Amino acid sequence: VETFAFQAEIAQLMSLIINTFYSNKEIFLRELISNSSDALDKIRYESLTDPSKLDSGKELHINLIPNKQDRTLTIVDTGIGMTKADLINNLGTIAKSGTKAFMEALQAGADISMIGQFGVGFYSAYLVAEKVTVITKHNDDEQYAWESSAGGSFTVRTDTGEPMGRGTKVILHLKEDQTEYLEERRIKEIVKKHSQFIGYPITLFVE
Ligand SMILES: CCc1cc(-c2[nH]nc(C)c2-c2ccccc2F)c(O)cc1O
Repeated sequence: VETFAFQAEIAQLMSLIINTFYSNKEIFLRELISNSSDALDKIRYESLTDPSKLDSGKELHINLIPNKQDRTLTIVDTGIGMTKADLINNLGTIAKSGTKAFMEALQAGADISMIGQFGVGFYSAYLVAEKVTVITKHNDDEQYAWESSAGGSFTVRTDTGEPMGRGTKVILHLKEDQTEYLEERRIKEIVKKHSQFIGYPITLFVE
């Protein structure tokens, strides 16, 4: 288990997301599905010239998995996945420069729903989650588990859990008052509203 400190600007983005009074929290799902879509686009582009890039899984899809007993919402995709270097380097984002632009936008009038325009939409997960576990598998690396309850640190470990072939799994350990995002009709509503032009099947698992 390795423990790393976020870069100051990233810990400042995370505490802004957690602390600001802002009711439109549902946008986290749009932000996580949009990332899944971008990673699936990346593996699909690679497969156009190299069919073997799909040996670790031919099906390109997004699964939404609520679990009321564990109080988790899991978003699974069969995208390009991330390397350890990608996980440590802010989950494949240019987060330092993205946070800086997002902060200027907010001061000038923008709102938290615009986070994805600054390439840092992943961190919108902390609107509804107290802890986020990122499980990922890239063709060029091993399966890793990134985890953080914010508070300025995150951990990285080799995942000894269930292998995923390729892709990314975001486990959201929801806040106590945010369990509406485990209800079928609520997730369905959010998908129809914000993710209607995703070019991959979005399957909402039932319990
Ligand atoms: C943890 C954030 C997250 C990352 C990925 C991901 N997997 N593989 C890559 C390239 C990416 C990626 C996508 C957008 C921006 C940056 C990224 F690194 C994903 O599929 C879903 C996600 O919820």
